Amino acid sequence: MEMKAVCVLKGQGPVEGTIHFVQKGSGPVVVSGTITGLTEGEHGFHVHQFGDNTQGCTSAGPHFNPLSKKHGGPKDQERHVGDLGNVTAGKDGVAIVSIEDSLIALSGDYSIIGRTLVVHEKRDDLGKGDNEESTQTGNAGSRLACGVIGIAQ
Amino acid sequence: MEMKAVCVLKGQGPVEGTIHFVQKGSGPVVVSGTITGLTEGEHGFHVHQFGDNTQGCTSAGPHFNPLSKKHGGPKDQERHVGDLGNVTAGKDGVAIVSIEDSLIALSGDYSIIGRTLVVHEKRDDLGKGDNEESTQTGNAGSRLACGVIGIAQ
Ligand SMILES: [Cu+2]
Ligand SMILES: [Cu+2]
Ligand SMILES: [Zn+2]
Ligand SMILES: [Zn+2]
Repeated sequence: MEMKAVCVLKGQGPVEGTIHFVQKGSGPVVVSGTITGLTEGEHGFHVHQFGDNTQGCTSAGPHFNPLSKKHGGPKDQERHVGDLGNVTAGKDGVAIVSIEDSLIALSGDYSIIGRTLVVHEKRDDLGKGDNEESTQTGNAGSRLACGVIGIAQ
Repeated sequence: MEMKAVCVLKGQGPVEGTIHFVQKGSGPVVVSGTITGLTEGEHGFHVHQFGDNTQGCTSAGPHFNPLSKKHGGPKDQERHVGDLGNVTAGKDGVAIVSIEDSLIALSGDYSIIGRTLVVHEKRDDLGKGDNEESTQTGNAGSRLACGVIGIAQ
């Protein structure tokens, strides 16, 4: 039943974070954590495909997308498995991460264990933007920090 | 059906390396790559239980051990799943890693995805040392470098 994971976000910039995941059986994945050093406002937050850090955050590849879907927010039927939407930083440069997601898992085909969590320079437009980029990355821009999602005690 | 993984080993010291894993179906896992900055001689080399980098290599926990066995060498029946024995650095402090193992996996219960690869200060005595510590860690001593094992393209 009860699975736990951890991710240590690190980057070249001053963005740092610790994210925790817990899933009780078939229950949803509850994500809890903080990110620091952010500019005030919304920042895209996704699970990328590869847990590969040979090229900082570049080697993480694209949004985890085992179904061949277009980019969305967490609530839209049309979304990447990895689409966790946005986290909001305050004027202190800190976001509280508090997400409940049924599509991600810590086991089975949708498991995010050994994939890369990424927080982005800019707001994820949740795939509602006009241009092509919205259907792909939600125009969240740069990868500020990432880590491999690890199994936790 | 082919699965690939990668681990970037990082420490507080001169030891670093990139390790590659490949598993064809339920076959052996082939481990390759290079570690630099090591003292000449044999170094303990294991998969530890947790992919938790919240306290450097310490939060990785003990050897991966889902069958609840004592420590051994990779050829021993009595071994932890994570027991990959020793890598050997030459005069120049380079270890060429070339291992095939039948207990670790890149999927299912023996999966090392989201766990931590550790290279040690000292030789692993392969559980033959005749103190309790041999039966836990092989007297491999401190953790020179580690990384979370991530899904790779
Ligand atoms: Cu992203
Ligand atoms: Cu070890
Ligand atoms: Zn997406
Ligand atoms: Zn062991």
